[PDB]
Amino acid sequence: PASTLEGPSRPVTVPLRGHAVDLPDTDPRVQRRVTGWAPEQIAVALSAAPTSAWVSWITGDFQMGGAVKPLDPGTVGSVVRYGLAADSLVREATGDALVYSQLYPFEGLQNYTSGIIHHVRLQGLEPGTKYYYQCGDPSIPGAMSAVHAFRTMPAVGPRSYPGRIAVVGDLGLTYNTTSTVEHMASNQPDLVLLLGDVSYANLYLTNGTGTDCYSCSFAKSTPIHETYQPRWDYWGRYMEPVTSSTPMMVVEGNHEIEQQIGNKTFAAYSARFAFPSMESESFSPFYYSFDAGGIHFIMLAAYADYSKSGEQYRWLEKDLAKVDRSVTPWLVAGWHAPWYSTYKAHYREAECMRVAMEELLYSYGLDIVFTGHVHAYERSNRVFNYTLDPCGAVHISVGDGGNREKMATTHADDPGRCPEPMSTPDAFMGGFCAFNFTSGPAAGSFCWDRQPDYSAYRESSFGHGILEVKNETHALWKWHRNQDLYQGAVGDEIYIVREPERCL
Ligand SMILES: *[C@@H]1O[C@H](CO)[C@@H](O[C@@H]2O[C@H](CO)[C@@H](O)[C@H](O)[C@H]2NC(C)=O)[C@H](O)[C@H]1NC(C)=O
Ligand SMILES: *[C@@H]1O[C@H](CO)[C@@H](O)[C@H](O)[C@H]1NC(C)=O
Ligand SMILES: *[C@@H]1O[C@H](CO)[C@@H](O)[C@H](O)[C@H]1NC(C)=O
Ligand SMILES: *[C@@H]1O[C@H](CO)[C@@H](O)[C@H](O)[C@H]1NC(C)=O
Ligand SMILES: *[C@@H]1O[C@H](CO)[C@@H](O)[C@H](O)[C@H]1NC(C)=O
Ligand SMILES: *[C@@H]1O[C@H](CO)[C@@H](O)[C@H](O)[C@H]1NC(C)=O
Ligand SMILES: [Fe+3]
Ligand SMILES: [Fe+3]
Repeated sequence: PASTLEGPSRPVTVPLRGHAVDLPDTDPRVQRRVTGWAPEQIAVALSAAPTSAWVSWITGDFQMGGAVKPLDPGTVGSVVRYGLAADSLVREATGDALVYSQLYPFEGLQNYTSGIIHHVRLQGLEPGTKYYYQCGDPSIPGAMSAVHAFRTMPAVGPRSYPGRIAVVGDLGLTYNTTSTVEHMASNQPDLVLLLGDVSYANLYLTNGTGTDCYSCSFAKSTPIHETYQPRWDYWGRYMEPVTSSTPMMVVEGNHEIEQQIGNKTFAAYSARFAFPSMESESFSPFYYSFDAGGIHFIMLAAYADYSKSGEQYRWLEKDLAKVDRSVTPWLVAGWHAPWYSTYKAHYREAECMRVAMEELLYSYGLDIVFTGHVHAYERSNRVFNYTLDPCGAVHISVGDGGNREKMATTHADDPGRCPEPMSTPDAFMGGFCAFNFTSGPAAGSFCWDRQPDYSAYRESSFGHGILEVKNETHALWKWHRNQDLYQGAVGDEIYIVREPERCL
């Protein structure tokens, strides 16, 4: 495959090629397969260091409709027994239980409240080591899970890396999602990054009717942007074969906003997943950091204040200042909204985040950015501030996970498709920062009239990516399209080569 060491490649656009259908609530993989308080939706997450990890799960069925009565989380304990062999779970950790609700005070809308969610942090783990575990409440008969196992990240060091890191976004829960996940699992990743837009529960009215496009269908006829929270539970149940054995790090996208009573947002996202918020001192579910071998990962919030005056930015400055490149040679970031996508969908939508944060990240030698949000695949050439730059990060966007919303197919540079600038900014975060270019081929315009030179590859197909960091300077990136099922199929592949003596 090619290498970034060669400089930028001439842009490639894959010519455009069905329907994407949500899994029904009759699918056996989304049905409740346990009873009483037995654990379901079991998921592992990393802590900030390889020597610790989170185990999470839910006990009890949710409640949808009628007079929901939130469960008392104190009625079911939070216990993980673990050890180095399946028959010797001699260590114990205890954790926290909580519930969340999704409440709408409008006639005809239905309410929701969850089962009891549990989060337990395992401490004192060996890096690179397989741990067996059971979770649940031993004091309740039948309320302990089956034995599962996961492997911690390798120790932090310049020649110590997880073998394969899967990268996906905007999964939703369609049959195309199952293809994405089946492709990914067959590549046996050591770690999964989910770059926002998880269940797409907000494509449903509270009465269970879904659409491919909420604005198109329900915006003018509903008092709020509704959700059907059971889609989250279906998603967690479907994903358990992956999450119970492979650590998954999630960061929020716009579909997690899910505004409800009293302006409350992100309830399901903030409650359902474990994040290394305390350990990375972000103290926020929306952004955080962690090490996986010699890679320092930063997950940033496109949907929390990212301005230079804000708390996330101050945290990010502190987090970057602590990075020691002789210990973690790689610096990799993920967030939901791409900064350099060339599709019409969400074109320049997160520009204010780029203007706020790009220079800081460039000054610290950010190597790679992963995003979702755009329902297509794109890889940029090394770029900084809309300029090809040998020290600029590679920006890769894999928001093509298979949800039921339309694929991004039109490009902003397509004839007649350049959007009106005032229509582009994210309305949730506000501001407008997307001015016409002042230099380069597109100077004086809002869009190019051809594929921008900082776009290396773009293709409107569903899929997932795998990152194989090899050593201090080389990493192999491969993106796999869902419609290819033959052994070894690869849609896009590149060696990302860092040059720290040049750039830092
Ligand atoms: C870091 O990893 C890269 C990729 O595996 C190494 O580059 C390869 O080295 C082998 C043996 O010399 C060659 O056959 C390959 O063609 C190289 N691939 C590329 C893209 O360059 C590199 O040698 C490693 N560097 C160190 C210090 O270990
Ligand atoms: C849903 O919860 C809201 C807020 O508590 C409440 O106003 C409303 O009556 C509830 N709806 C139903 C059908 O109970
Ligand atoms: C989604 O899955 C369906 C059914 O398997 C398939 O026909 C369709 O081509 C897939 N969509 C894309 C964009 O690959
Ligand atoms: C849900 O409510 C919408 C709008 O009132 C309605 O059009 C739709 O048919 C309802 N779905 C069900 C299953 O009742
Ligand atoms: C990015 O490009 C614009 C226009 O050239 C420039 O005004 C701005 O200062 C640049 N931002 C940087 C270098 O951070
Ligand atoms: C910016 O570029 C667009 C075309 O892409 C053009 O229509 C518009 O007038 C320009 N605005 C300014 C202030 O130059
Ligand atoms: Fe999405
Ligand atoms: Fe999105």
